[PDB]
Amino acid sequence: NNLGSKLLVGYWHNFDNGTGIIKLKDVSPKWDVINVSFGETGGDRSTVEFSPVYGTDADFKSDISYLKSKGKKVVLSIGGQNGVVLLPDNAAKDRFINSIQSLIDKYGFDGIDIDLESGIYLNGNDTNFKNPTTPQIVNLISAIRTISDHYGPDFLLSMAPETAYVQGGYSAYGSIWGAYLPIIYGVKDKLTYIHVQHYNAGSGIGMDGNNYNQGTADYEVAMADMLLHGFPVGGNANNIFPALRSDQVMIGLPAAPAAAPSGGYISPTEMKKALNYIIKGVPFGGKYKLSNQSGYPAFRGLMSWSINWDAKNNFEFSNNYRTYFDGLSLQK
Ligand SMILES: [Zn+2]
Ligand SMILES: [Zn+2]
Ligand SMILES: [Zn+2]
Ligand SMILES: [Zn+2]
Repeated sequence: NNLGSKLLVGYWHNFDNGTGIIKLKDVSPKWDVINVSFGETGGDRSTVEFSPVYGTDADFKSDISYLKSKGKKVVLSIGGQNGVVLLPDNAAKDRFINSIQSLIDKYGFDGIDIDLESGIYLNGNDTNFKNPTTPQIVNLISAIRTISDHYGPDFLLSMAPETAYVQGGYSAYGSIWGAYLPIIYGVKDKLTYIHVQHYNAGSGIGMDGNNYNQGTADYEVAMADMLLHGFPVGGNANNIFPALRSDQVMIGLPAAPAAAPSGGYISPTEMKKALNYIIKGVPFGGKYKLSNQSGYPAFRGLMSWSINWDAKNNFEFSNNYRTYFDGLSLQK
């Protein structure tokens, strides 16, 4: 896929929410991947649809080809308030698969991003993340594998679940708690990276059993470390969720305070402390102790909601973190 080792992945508003529309060619080159937000659904909650917020279909395709020629990736994100996906059975699953492939074919997207919240949860008795039994989860995994298999090894697959669905699995396994764990595990060989939303999250319990507060360096390290290292699920020491490759692990952050109205924004100064600890093993006097002393140098980078918020906030996120990653001189 020719993706770099330290990425900035930015969500791109296919809409004007007050922050304005940025045409694709006007997006800062500091973003490596652009997650077009969002493919949406109608009555049947399964047929995904997408139309460019500006200009014609042909021109949007051309814009995407241009970006791709510059080494960027353009990914279709599925989710948002108007992108609820429900796959209770095979019929629904097929509408989903076919509609997504049609959109990828039409616009030349490099892959898809799963940003689903509503609709995802574990049924009773669904107890094993390696072998899920909830139809929504089973069918989403199947659809994702089918789509990725359709496009081959270069297909880009990402996802942006909220913490309850991933790290929350440390506390409970059922309902929304840990509900993305089977999805992640089920598609791990196809997964390019996961960027959990470390925002609008309140607090989170680390693998050390301690509580950490969103928007702090300790919290960022504690939450990422769970995917970098793996962790016991639902208080069961014998049910360990395995580590992902470090190059599959990113952290999702708000570009500006207002990009996450319930909190989660962290200053670049504090975030760089977290990054230096995660990547280089260099501590910063925090309470959280990293699982691997020497660090996880192949940690993949940062995601942000969003490109549009970033541009409205003096490009603080993109400028700070591009410089940080560009300045790394990792040896190994
Ligand atoms: Zn939410
Ligand atoms: Zn096929
Ligand atoms: Zn949300
Ligand atoms: Zn260990």
